[PDB]
Amino acid sequence: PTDCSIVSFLARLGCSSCLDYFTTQGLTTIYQIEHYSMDDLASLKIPEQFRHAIWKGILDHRQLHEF
Repeated sequence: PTDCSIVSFLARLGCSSCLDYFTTQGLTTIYQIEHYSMDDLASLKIPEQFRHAIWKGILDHRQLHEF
């Protein structure tokens, strides 16, 4: 089943270790992080080095599809 949730997005960026933090927070969809910024992502317990890695892939997703 093709889905746009956060799980598939992390694989695309060669990442799959920060998914657990999203699960324990109640966030399981890319739509939940569409407007979140780098500073807002910090509250999610993710290190700062991962704020630019995950956030960067989210910007490109917007360019491909028009909201």
